[PDB]
Amino acid sequence: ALPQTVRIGTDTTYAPFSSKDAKGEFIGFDIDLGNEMCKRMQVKCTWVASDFDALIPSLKAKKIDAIISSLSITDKRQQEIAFSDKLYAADSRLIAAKGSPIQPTLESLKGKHVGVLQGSTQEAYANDNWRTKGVDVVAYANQDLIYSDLTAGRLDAALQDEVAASEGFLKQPAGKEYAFAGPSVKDKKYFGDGTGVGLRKDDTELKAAFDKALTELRQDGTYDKMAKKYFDFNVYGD
Ligand SMILES: N[C@@H](Cc1c[nH]c[nH+]1)C(=O)O
Repeated sequence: ALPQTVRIGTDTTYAPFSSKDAKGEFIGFDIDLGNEMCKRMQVKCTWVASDFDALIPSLKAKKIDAIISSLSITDKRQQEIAFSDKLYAADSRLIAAKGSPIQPTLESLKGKHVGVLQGSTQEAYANDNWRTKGVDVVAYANQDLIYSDLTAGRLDAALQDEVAASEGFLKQPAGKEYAFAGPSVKDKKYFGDGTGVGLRKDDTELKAAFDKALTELRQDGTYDKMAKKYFDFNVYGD
């Protein structure tokens, strides 16, 4: 009893995973994986754009059926929703101006302005560890606003998923005077283990379907043909 139309929510401001091209078409590795999986599940899928913090609200409100939006599988989100198996890995890393002395430490960030996406694992992390100790953590509705405020000099640093910062901003004309500041921030409690399709706990059949289609496209070389369109490194991880 899979639905005949599966409505997938995504926040289209996170290139290379989910964004809009020049005519408003949804494009990116998340879109490609979702379309390919829908194909193999034999269901129709509609893509719905939403701000990132409304996506899990909308899933439990039954406005959408699935989330494919670089959604990290974390212990916390698992108490509310279910996930497919890992779609790819995602570590977090800071970016700041090239030649910034900044490092992901409280010592370095006290009194700095740090942007984080509202609702992400990075907002949770920075709120707890940095906002409480006086770092000025600013939560934004979408990641594009973050990159603009950074280039505008309103933010001193931004914390987000490393591949999205790299391919989505640092390798773009706008990110040439910026760079990663320090190494990847690793915290198992906060950042979870890779990303996955987010689903209602009770939609067990839909979870089995996405997982099966995912095993199949990985098994026949499609995942690697698809990822090579975006990445020259092993995006899936372990
Ligand atoms: N992976 C992080 C960051 C993110 C995903 N999408 C947009 N931002 C999360 O799931 O919160």
